[PDB]
Amino acid sequence: ILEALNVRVVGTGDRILFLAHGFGTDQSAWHLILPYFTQNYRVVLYDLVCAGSVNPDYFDFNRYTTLDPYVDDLLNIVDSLGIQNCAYVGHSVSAMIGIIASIRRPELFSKLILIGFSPRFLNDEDYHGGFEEGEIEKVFSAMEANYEAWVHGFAPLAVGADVPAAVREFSRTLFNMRPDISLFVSRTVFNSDLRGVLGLVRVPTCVIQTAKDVSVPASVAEYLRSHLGGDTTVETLKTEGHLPQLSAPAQLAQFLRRALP
Repeated sequence: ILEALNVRVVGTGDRILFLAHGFGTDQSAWHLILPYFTQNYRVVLYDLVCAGSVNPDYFDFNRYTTLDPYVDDLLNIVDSLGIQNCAYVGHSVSAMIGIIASIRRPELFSKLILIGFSPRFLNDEDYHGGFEEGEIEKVFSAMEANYEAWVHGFAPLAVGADVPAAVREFSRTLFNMRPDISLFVSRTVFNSDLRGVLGLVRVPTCVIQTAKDVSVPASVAEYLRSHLGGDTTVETLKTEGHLPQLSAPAQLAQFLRRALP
């Protein structure tokens, strides 16, 4: 599973940093914000199986039916690298994963920093998710429809801010993803939820909040801080974009170090 999801390591030190990209994107996304840390920690970064920059033949439509296996792999990697003390930085998808894992190994996690993280992408009765059965299927709709067309309209939103580069870079990864893959990964996330499970997280987390996320309501940035218990401070980025890792790495960089370790 090592070369499978092309893992890689940079920098040096007693400190072991980790970077897990999320939906669409791939590890390359961290690039624009990696040098800012490589000279202090030992950064690790892989590429989810769904990723486009990864052999699709490793993606099993009978496996990744939910969010569990995706958390297995993550740990499977950690073991093959034999690690006990590190820092996880998960965004969007990989944000949840860190959460799930963060409980299955409250040991292998010192400071859980989450980016554009969310519990349930589907809004419940007394829960505001920002997307309901309609809102989602509408998207799933054109999605299986004209992928080549769907992406053209999504990128601009997630990124949002006027950054033609940090918005174009997202399409790249978004294309390398065999639609089927994306198609699936979507429904799973949206069909996934880990509310209650949150309180269980012991590791002192750290949620990220942007000016306006196209997929994560604002309120939510507070609901998290609500059911965590572990020393979890939810900071905010004075900028725009769903994926700051690229939209404006400048600030994210600096602001990241203010937590980890």
